Amino acid sequence: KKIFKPEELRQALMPTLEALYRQDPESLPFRQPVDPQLLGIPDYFDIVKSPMDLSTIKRKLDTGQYQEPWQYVDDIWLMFNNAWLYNRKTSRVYKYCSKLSEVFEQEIDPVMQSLGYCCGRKLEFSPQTLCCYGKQLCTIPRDATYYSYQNRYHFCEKCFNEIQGESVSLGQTTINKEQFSKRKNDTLDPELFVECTECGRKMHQICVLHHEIIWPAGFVCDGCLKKSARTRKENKFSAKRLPSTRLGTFLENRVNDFLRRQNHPESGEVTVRVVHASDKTVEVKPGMKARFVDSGEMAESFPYRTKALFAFEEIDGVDLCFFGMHVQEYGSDCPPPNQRRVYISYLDSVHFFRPKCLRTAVYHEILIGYLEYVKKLGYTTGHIWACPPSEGDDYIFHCHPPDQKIPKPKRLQEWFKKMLDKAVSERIVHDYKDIFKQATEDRLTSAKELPYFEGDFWPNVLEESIKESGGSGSQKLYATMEKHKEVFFVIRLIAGPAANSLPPIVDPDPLIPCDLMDGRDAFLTLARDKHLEFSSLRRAQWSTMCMLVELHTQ
Ligand SMILES: CCC(=O)SCCNC(=O)CCNC(=O)[C@H](O)C(C)(C)COP(=O)(O)OP(=O)(O)OC[C@H]1O[C@@H](n2cnc3c(N)ncnc32)[C@H](O)[C@@H]1OP(=O)(O)O
Ligand SMILES: [Zn+2]
Ligand SMILES: [Zn+2]
Ligand SMILES: [Zn+2]
Ligand SMILES: [Zn+2]
Repeated sequence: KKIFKPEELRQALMPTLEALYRQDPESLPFRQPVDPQLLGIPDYFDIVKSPMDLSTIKRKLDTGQYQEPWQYVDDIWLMFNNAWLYNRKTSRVYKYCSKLSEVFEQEIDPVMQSLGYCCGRKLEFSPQTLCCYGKQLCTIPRDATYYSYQNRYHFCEKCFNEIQGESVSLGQTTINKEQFSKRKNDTLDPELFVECTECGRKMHQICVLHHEIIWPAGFVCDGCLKKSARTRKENKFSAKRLPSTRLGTFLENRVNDFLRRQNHPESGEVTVRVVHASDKTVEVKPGMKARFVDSGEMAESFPYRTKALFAFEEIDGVDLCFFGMHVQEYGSDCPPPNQRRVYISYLDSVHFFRPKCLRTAVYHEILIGYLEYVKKLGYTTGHIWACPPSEGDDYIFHCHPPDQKIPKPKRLQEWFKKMLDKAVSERIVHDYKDIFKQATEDRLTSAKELPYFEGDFWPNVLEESIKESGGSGSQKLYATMEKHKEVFFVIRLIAGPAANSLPPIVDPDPLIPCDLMDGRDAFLTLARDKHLEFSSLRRAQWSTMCMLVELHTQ
């Protein structure tokens, strides 16, 4: 429908093209079509297969060859990427090109918006991290060269040439090095567009938050809606409409009561939902099993319930998932040493909560509420491993904002201490100790007496210890505990004689089958496979919207 008259486009866009022209000397290399031979560069057309330059663009613009403005934008970016492709990162033309692109970014955005568009930005997704089958946690860097096979087996340029000979082994089968692709990790997927069904304008799907399941009749831009005074049909796939639980309700009431007491300007309501609950078992690993299970001194496995929960806030009218946590709950039927214990598997956040100055407070309220809740059920003890994610890894949310800092261990330890200190002052937590002091207090003598949690530090270090010492589970146990003690919190919810005569633990909430949220892996995998990043407010809002559709539909 919306037809851009060629003069309309010329008038609107030509100022953006002049802005590039007016850059001396940066513009000069780009003002005329590259003559490879004159410019003393023969292989140019071996690399650059779709040449483009300012003059060619000016001409297409003057002569009405563009039907819509994104075609102009695409050519501009083709010109830039041609130059970034052919020239070295350190070269003259490269840096000139970079300067032009910055001028362009700033020029083009408000013009595109004048023309009825979401924005005028060129948007691409973050590059995925490439691992290496050659070693355990080797990784391949952005833009550096690497070797791959079937887009499945990749090797860093170092660890690839390490292997003696010309044959690699995958799995087991043998592949000649000549069968690998040599390539640079410089591939970035563009954001997708959706077309207004009325005016025909292409908008970024993430800018307008159009999801085909939620609005199956099709996308209609805000411009077209307002002209006829319409509004979008309600999004029924919201956080609030996910099923309630006793736990979710308890947590969200605690949070919102806290926010109401603070009475900070521009506060929003928080929604907390438990989205997974299932029964699982942790099995004792082979070292510890040989040492204590086979002689009947320790159970071969421990049953627990895992739960996943998330908190959401409305930001700019749209749901935003900002906090996530998975827990392991070992009930009263579980064998010692795990009986009546909870452990936090992992928690994660995306720093867009409003107001900022209450963000940490709100995270604390969620954790204190959770401790209070399980205490009420008759869990006696909480367990926290203060362990920051490894570099550029995510616990729950794929692709954090690059300006969201990740705490080192001392800051994270202090953060948990501040939370627990508030919990103590509220008489929820009786007291808490590091693992070394707690063991001392419990007069612990053997490794079989340490709580054994899925994924936790201690089951792994005990394997290592037994093997290193050639058979002892407990020789350097106190020394290992002392050494790592600042990192391991033991939290006493129910103290002393009362902890010995408790009734059975009965959870009033039902099981909640959701494979997507059975541990952290599935949602990370989904997010990676569907470009659901939490790296900006707009992408997190999109990703939350997609997450909520998945939770509602599956
Ligand atoms: C088994 C694993 C576990 O369950 S424990 C591991 C928990 N999970 C993680 O560490 C995942 C990554 N972290 C997060 O999502 C958040 O850091 C969590 C833990 C939720 C807490 O966030 P928040 O309440 O904002 O505290 P915070 O310390 O992150 O930030 C508050 C202020 O400190 C700053 N900060 C953070 N890191 C650094 C740093 N490395 N160097 C310098 N400053 C840092 C932040 O920028 C922030 O500053 P400000 O308050 O905005 O002024
Ligand atoms: Zn846009
Ligand atoms: Zn490697
Ligand atoms: Zn429209
Ligand atoms: Zn404030």
